[PDB]
Amino acid sequence: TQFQKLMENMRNDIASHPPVEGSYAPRRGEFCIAKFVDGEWYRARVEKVESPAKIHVFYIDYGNREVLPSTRLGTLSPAFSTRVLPAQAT
Amino acid sequence: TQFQKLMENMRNDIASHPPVEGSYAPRRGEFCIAKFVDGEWYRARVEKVESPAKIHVFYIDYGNREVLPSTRLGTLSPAFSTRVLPAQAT
Repeated sequence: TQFQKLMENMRNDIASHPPVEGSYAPRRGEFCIAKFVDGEWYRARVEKVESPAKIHVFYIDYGNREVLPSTRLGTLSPAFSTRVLPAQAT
Repeated sequence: TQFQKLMENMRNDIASHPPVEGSYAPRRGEFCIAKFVDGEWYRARVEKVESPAKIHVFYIDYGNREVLPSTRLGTLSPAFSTRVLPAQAT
């Protein structure tokens, strides 16, 4: 699937240009990458900023949510944006 | 039955404080509540995290497994934990 292909490409790119701590600042409505409980990165969207340790995100390709620290968020590179592949949730 | 009484009390409590999307994050070996195909909540344990939409759980009072999204999982309140009544799988 296009989703599986984007995830392979994105995760290879992230492993090659690992997010730098503090570089990405979450803002409501922005797309980003989020590191899920499995240790893997996923495309996400920031929904609410409660605290630096508590950012509410939506995993745009999988349809679920998580509250996680800023440290587990990074910049979504334009190569893997929703301009390239729309959100795949459902 | 002890099981019947705990389920009633647990479900009444869940209804008073429904799980909030994103609040509970699944991790292997943790207990949680899981919403089965009958629309009812059951005690469960996380066995494997495949993706945000695919969490492998074991229904600890019934002995079956299901793969379900994070949205259908919630925190198991201490009042209904295995410290209160052990896993009842037959």
